[PDB]
Amino acid sequence: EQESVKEFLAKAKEEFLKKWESPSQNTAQLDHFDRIKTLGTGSFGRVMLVKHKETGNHYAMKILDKQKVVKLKQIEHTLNEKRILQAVNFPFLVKLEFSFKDNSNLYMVMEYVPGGEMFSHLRRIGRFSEPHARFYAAQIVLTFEYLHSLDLIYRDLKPENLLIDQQGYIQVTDFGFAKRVKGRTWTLCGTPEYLAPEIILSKGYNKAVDWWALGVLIYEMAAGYPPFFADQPIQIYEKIVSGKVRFPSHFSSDLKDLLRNLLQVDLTKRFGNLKNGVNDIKNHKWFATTDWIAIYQRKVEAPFIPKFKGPGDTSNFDDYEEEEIRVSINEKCGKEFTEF
Ligand SMILES: NC(=[NH2+])NCCC[C@@H](N)C(=O)O
Repeated sequence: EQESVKEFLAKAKEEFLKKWESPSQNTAQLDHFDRIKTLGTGSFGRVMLVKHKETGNHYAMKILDKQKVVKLKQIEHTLNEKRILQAVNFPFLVKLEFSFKDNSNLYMVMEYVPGGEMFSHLRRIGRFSEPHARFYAAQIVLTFEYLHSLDLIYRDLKPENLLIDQQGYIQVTDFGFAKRVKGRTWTLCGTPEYLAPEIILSKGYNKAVDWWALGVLIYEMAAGYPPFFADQPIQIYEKIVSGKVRFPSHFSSDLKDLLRNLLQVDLTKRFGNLKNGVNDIKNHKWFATTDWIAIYQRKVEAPFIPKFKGPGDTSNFDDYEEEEIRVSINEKCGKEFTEF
């Protein structure tokens, strides 16, 4: 690798480690914000569009219910998410602006990206052309090069987690499964269609799972559906571990070749996990037209710009029941979340 890349990544790691070792805490409070709209909801939390009452800036506020986090066994994961997000800095990662907790909830206040999820755009249009898929894939390749160099594994790549910004570039959101790992890790987590075989088979796994997931993502972007699909998870897992994948005839030969090397069941033979690391991907013929520096610098004109009216427009997000943000009179789960 060129010394310029080595020095970039060394500085990136220095800056990450300083924040990793001394995390920010308690940098706003709930009554600094007005609530606008629920943007998404899950088993233990929600994401809400909020507006800061003094600056007028809009943010996406992820709210996690402490009692549900404990019950759903996500304590370490929620601490990972916040500690990682407050320490990273890369063009294609959403910025954490504030964090805090109260008696009931944990809060992560991130930049609001009004263009919505890639998943919505993909499902609207059907499939992305190879140039369009490649533009997005290049951003993920660079983002994983950054994260992996910091000893971070992402573990939840999928179009739902890739927001499209005002310039048409990606912002990765949702660090709920991200973790700093030297060596191997063991937790069963992810999304069924995107799980690598070694996760399914309960092995000690490494950053190779992210490169597998990139193969799934590229396939899904270019086909419009994922490579391993079935009605129930166990049927999906059987397909994943089988070593078989079928490609649409419209895929280029170069795309198929790259995908066979990312969707390689044997992790010791998978692109991104060989001696040349990320460079086996960056140098693959499917990426021959990619100017990696221009992508990093956001100098490539994007395939499309989402339609939205301004920084508070919610049109690219869907509608959910609006529920209270209740804060108990009594502190819950204080010990578990001391470091947050
Ligand atoms: N494939 C993908 N990006 N995410 C999983 C989607 C599962 C289900 N909503 C569906 O098939 O619509």
